[PDB]
Amino acid sequence: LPTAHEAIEAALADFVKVYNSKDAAGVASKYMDDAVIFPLDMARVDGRQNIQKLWQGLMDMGVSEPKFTTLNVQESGDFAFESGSFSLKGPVDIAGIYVEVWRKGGWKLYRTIANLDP
Ligand SMILES: C=C1CC[C@H](O)C/C1=C/C=C1\CCC[C@]2(C)[C@@H]([C@H](C)CCCC(C)(C)O)CC[C@@H]12
Repeated sequence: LPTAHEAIEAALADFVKVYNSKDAAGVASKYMDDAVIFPLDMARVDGRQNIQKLWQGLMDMGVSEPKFTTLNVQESGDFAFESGSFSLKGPVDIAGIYVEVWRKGGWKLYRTIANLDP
């Protein structure tokens, strides 16, 4: 049987592929339009337009090799709840942990909360 864990790993594999193609609109299309990203102790990023700008900004400054490790996923109603970790390479390691909620749009990101390691 298929698990939500496996479905979310597949969605994030595609996320990474689209990021590496420098397609920020493509990345942003994997979010709900009213999605929000809350990087702790930093400014919240609200809505798909601003989320596109975030990922575009990371592309432009040369951030590369995103890796997302899905640690736990549960499914409930139209939603998937995920714990994971992330690392990216910047011109240095950019790494941390997140929880996020996906909604069946195909799974799409709705809420992300993330912390960058101190
Ligand atoms: C360090 C840099 C590079 C230097 C910049 O000036 C500040 C900065 C921002 C990085 C961000 C902030 C927003 C949240 C981000 C983008 C994290 C994502 C939300 C991680 C979760 C990714 C996903 C798709 C699993 O949900 C990764 C890096 C974080």
